[PDB]
Amino acid sequence: KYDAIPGPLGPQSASLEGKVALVTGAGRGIGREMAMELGRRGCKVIVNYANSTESAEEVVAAIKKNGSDAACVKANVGVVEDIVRMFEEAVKIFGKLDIVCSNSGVVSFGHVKDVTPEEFDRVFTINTRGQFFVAREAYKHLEIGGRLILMGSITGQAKAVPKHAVYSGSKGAIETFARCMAIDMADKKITVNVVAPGGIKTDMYHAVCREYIPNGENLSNEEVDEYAAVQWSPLRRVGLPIDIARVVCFLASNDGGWVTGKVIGIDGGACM
Amino acid sequence: KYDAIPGPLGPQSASLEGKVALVTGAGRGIGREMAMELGRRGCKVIVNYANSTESAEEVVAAIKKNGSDAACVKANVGVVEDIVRMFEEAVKIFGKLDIVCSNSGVVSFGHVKDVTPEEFDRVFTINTRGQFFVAREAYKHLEIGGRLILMGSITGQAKAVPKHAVYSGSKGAIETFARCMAIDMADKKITVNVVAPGGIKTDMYHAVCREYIPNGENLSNEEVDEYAAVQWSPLRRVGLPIDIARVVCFLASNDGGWVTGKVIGIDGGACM
Amino acid sequence: AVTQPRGESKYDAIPGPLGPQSASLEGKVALVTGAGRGIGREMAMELGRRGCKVIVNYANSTESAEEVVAAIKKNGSDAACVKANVGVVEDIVRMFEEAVKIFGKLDIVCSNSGVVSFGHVKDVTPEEFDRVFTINTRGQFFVAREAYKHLEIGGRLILMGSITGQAKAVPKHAVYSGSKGAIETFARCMAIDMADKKITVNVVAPGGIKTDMYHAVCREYIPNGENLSNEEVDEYAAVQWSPLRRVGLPIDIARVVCFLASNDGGWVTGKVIGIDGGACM
Amino acid sequence: AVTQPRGESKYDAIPGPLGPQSASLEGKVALVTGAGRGIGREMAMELGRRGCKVIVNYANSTESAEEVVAAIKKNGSDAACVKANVGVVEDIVRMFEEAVKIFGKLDIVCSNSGVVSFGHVKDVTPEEFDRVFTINTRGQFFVAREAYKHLEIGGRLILMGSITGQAKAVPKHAVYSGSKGAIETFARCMAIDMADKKITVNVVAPGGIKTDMYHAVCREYIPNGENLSNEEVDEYAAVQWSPLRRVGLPIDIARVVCFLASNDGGWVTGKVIGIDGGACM
Ligand SMILES: NC(=O)C1=CN([C@@H]2O[C@H](COP(=O)(O)OP(=O)(O)OC[C@H]3O[C@@H](n4cnc5c(N)ncnc54)[C@H](OP(=O)(O)O)[C@@H]3O)[C@@H](O)[C@H]2O)C=CC1
Ligand SMILES: NC(=O)C1=CN([C@@H]2O[C@H](COP(=O)(O)OP(=O)(O)OC[C@H]3O[C@@H](n4cnc5c(N)ncnc54)[C@H](OP(=O)(O)O)[C@@H]3O)[C@@H](O)[C@H]2O)C=CC1
Ligand SMILES: NC(=O)C1=CN([C@@H]2O[C@H](COP(=O)(O)OP(=O)(O)OC[C@H]3O[C@@H](n4cnc5c(N)ncnc54)[C@H](OP(=O)(O)O)[C@@H]3O)[C@@H](O)[C@H]2O)C=CC1
Ligand SMILES: NC(=O)C1=CN([C@@H]2O[C@H](COP(=O)(O)OP(=O)(O)OC[C@H]3O[C@@H](n4cnc5c(N)ncnc54)[C@H](OP(=O)(O)O)[C@@H]3O)[C@@H](O)[C@H]2O)C=CC1
Ligand SMILES: O=C1CCc2cccc3c2N1CC3
Ligand SMILES: O=C1CCc2cccc3c2N1CC3
Ligand SMILES: O=C1CCc2cccc3c2N1CC3
Ligand SMILES: O=C1CCc2cccc3c2N1CC3
Repeated sequence: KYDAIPGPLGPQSASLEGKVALVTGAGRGIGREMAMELGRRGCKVIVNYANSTESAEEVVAAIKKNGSDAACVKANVGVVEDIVRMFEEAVKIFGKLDIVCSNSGVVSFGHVKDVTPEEFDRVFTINTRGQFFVAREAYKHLEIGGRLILMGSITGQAKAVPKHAVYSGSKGAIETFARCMAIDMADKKITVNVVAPGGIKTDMYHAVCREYIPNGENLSNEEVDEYAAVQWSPLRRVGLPIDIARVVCFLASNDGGWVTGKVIGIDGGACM
Repeated sequence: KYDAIPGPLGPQSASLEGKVALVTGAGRGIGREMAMELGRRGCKVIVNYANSTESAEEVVAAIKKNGSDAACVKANVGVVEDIVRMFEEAVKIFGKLDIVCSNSGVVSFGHVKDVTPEEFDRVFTINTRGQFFVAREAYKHLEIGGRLILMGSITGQAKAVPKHAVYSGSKGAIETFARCMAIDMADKKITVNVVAPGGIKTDMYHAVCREYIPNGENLSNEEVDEYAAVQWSPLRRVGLPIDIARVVCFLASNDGGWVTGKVIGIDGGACM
Repeated sequence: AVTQPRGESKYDAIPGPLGPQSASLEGKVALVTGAGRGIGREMAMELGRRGCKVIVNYANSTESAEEVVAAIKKNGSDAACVKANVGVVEDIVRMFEEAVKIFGKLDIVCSNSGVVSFGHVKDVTPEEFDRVFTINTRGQFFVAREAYKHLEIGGRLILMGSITGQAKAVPKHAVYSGSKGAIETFARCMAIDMADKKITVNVVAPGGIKTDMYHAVCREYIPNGENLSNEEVDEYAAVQWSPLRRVGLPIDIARVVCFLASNDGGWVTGKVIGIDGGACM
Repeated sequence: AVTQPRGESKYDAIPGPLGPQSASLEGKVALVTGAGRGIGREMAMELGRRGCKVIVNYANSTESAEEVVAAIKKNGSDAACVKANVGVVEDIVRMFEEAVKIFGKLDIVCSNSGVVSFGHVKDVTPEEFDRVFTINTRGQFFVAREAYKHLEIGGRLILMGSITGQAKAVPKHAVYSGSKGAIETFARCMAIDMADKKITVNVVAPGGIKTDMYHAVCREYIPNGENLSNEEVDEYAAVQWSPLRRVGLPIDIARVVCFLASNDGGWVTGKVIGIDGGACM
């Protein structure tokens, strides 16, 4: 019985046709591209957002235009009650849930000496606690054989980024969550993995990329990209949202069936 | 220029149509399935073998039957001259090389006190040195934007397998090779990664699976599979060659473009 | 080509003494959180035996904390206890202010206080998640913050992680494991910032260690271990979790902490030190 | 429910002495490969200072080896040099037999000998690969094998790795890095086997350390570093590779080796200990 092949042989194993995915914080940035790409691959997508209402509506319309159904659901991951409600709403929209991408997140910088309890809590509540409860509700609502992909960062393991303990720590915790949740969620045949991107061009990158660059405060946007391209990748280019979306789709497919409890680094070979 | 999208948006990014791949030790086991699956996804495949002539010929025929071209080439990876010859022959057969899967390998068990220089050398010459020179020749012959996938094992990082220092060490070195080669080979835009499978049902698994099981010398083949399924995976099943082939195809496609210098564990969440 | 042969420069200066004196903690002052019992208690005891004056922090175990202080004094060192709950930042701030007043300085800070929890991810409540993270992660973070502010230049900060931070086979453990996993990242990041005061920051990651905590939940780490006797539990821990065939003890951890706290640990910073007798979990 | 409260059992026995004596190496015998110079020389020197009688192995540096032996004796401990090339298994076997004849027993073995190499993967020849792997990997493996056979019950085996085993940004370094990365796996796997004689097996992973090797190739780790003066190279190493802002020294590694070799390292086995001042390479 253990000789049975799981899923189809050939390219069909990469297909996401007919699947239903939910992506947190899909109104913009990496989450937006995850939504777009899952859609291009045949998924109906639930676009979650907390603040970016108009942007979320635009993503939903873009997904439909590409040939897949989509809908948006407002929910703040810092509020568990919101997460619970979002999932209940989500399953009524398309009738089921096959894939959940926990992507929502915020960044923070500051020397450990200057960190306040309020800032620590702000970051942990969204990045760690928020992902945990999105994971909890995903387990309850996911189809047998489903998928849960959490959002980490190269910072979980990075050794040279100063004034970054809070954000880095909020992300490192996700790697442990993946290993432990992969055990529990396997009782519904759900795989649990964490993607760990390097710097990726989004609103977050624009806001804080210079903080990762010694003496980079006065660099132009052009110099910033040149630095990210040369310093963080032997491939000599900047990371883009699609670079992450592609890996998420692999994990979400039958091709990622034997990949569970893992951290997948997607940083172009960066050393940080 | 840093805003340019690398490759196609959508499912086409997972396509291997028109690519040419070379797989070492493709006459049987994991290498055979890699060759078969790469062929199913559109690759013309060079089926390398060292001893399994008839099996290699069967794989080539099956690939052609499935709709793709293939050819087998003999080469013992323990002889660098053989590796050099194989790559020269490969490019003559198909004109180019896009993907190289360094798969060939041998297993070994023995308490450290009993390991002989001959056994150590036998294992390292094939598993470590062999992979290193297959990688060197791959770099020389690969198309710009090519792919190199090396074969590691859960043993590179495993913490409870006794009498296994030689084999485990030969595989652990591969993880470092992936990180270092990713830097060098990036000058030709080639990504370099290592897949690390847990136990997979093959001839190798049949020969030594019991060695990974305390007091498993007398277990029936049925009990061995049951042990592997329950002990090594929360998903409760045994790993199969297709589980690995699928991940190799992902890495070999445009979807794996930003994944370089990484170790991808494919063990169903095993703890060993 | 730069042909000049190697030369002794300013970077050739030896940090600290050569020989066994490099392992000495004589004259140092250490603060250990949750030192009234368990691993924290042994850290305090051993640090005391090696010459440190110790600040024994406790949150509830008042009597045990007084016992530890008395034992350290009896052994030949000075000690004092300070009550503070790490789930309250104001308590941590006050603890450190009182601490430096006691002996005049702080050389070593061992962030040890913690709580354990088990539960399938599906059953975890926000209150339980918060209970664990507030003590194990947030608590250690602010103990670290205050430690940085009060520590002598060249000081030492040792955080308490666990084998669970990296463990792959413990079911129903994501909350506790995640709270400890975050500590490994903190060690790497804090080692950078705190180096501006020449302070090293590392995290010790113990496997199972015989304490009140181990007593309470060791069976949770053992498949079908609910009905195992205390003796059977120890035998299991000894054989299953260590090729060395014995159970981990508080002294096993305290010894490594003393190494990191000494001059011998000067070049070890931003690291995770596993102390589990070679366990695979 | 098992209601019997925690009590002492056979597994509660304290391994070794409580207090500072646990760090003592007094009366121990240690063997260090490649101890005529560099890191190996300092391991031998420091081990000697802490009370060990030392077997100083060398392959070529005869005079240097003799100087180390004389210095250890002058410092108060006995020592003797033994010539053996780790690329020849027969030499290794002979070296261990001679070592036990000299001092009667062997408590600690430090596998330190190594060579470095640089080259883009495209240019690496089988001879170069074999040259590096025969000494750094195969050599260390057979030194470990013989060490297991001759070491005292409760002994110590410390292998020499490098930050390169895990490094992510050093170009043209696959061969050397790989030869060192294999050592980390060896530590995990040998810790299991060797535990049958209560021997702990660990690997130390240094960052750049000022020695003849560092002097020879440090510029290779520095982009556009070919024309930097010796002073400039040290300044770069100090600032780029450590938040602590100084260069790593042989004594930095020797101290950690002494800790691992002592009773304090008793519960530390199958581990990789990074000693690089918090470097990111
Ligand atoms: N960009 C980079 O370089 C990297 C990013 N990451 C991680 O990837 C994820 C996305 O990053 P990126 O796209 O750059 O981020 P942006 O800052 O561009 O936006 C991120 C998303 O997080 C959402 N979000 C924030 N708070 C909440 C909340 N309370 N509830 C629900 N959703 C929320 C935002 O939605 P809204 O508009 O509605 O507020 C937005 O959709 C994050 O978790 C980030 O930490 C990891 C590595 C690198
Ligand atoms: N099965 C498992 O559980 C796991 C396997 N792996 C690794 O995956 C790879 C394949 O494993 P698996 O299929 O199980 O192995 P098998 O033993 O079934 O077959 C292995 C392959 O290695 C080839 N090979 C052996 N020696 C040479 C040589 N000198 N030159 C060229 N090719 C050679 C063999 O070809 P030929 O017949 O022609 O000699 C064969 O094709 C190996 O590297 C293995 O270590 C890693 C983790 C787990
Ligand atoms: N035992 C084991 O096997 C392992 C333990 N660890 C970690 O080591 C540390 C100590 O474990 P162990 O000694 O076994 O634990 P115990 O349960 O025996 O007691 C731990 C200590 O934590 C203290 N503490 C708890 N909450 C607080 C608080 N809010 N404020 C201040 N102090 C507090 C307790 O003091 P009080 O009585 O005053 O409340 C007690 O002194 C923990 O962080 C634990 O997670 C890691 C790996 C293994
Ligand atoms: N210096 C650094 O920055 C770092 C060094 N390391 C590792 O630490 C170890 C020592 O480095 P370092 O002291 O700088 O090296 P050096 O080049 O200064 O000398 C190293 C030692 O290796 C010995 N050796 C070389 N070949 C053999 C052989 N075939 N048989 C026996 N002994 C041999 C040499 O002895 P002889 O003179 O007799 O030939 C010498 O004693 C090496 O394994 C190295 O890879 C790791 C990280 C960093
Ligand atoms: O999480 C990371 C990791 C690395 C990195 C480099 C540049 C800019 C940004 C990042 N982020 C968020 C924004
Ligand atoms: O390399 C590994 C890892 C794990 C494992 C489990 C069972 C059988 C076999 C393995 N192998 C080879 C054969
Ligand atoms: O944190 C850990 C890791 C391993 C372990 C094994 C047994 C008992 C206990 C543990 N703990 C806490 C109590
Ligand atoms: O092995 C390593 C790692 C790092 C490093 C930095 C500088 C100089 C040298 C090293 N070596 C050998 C010589």
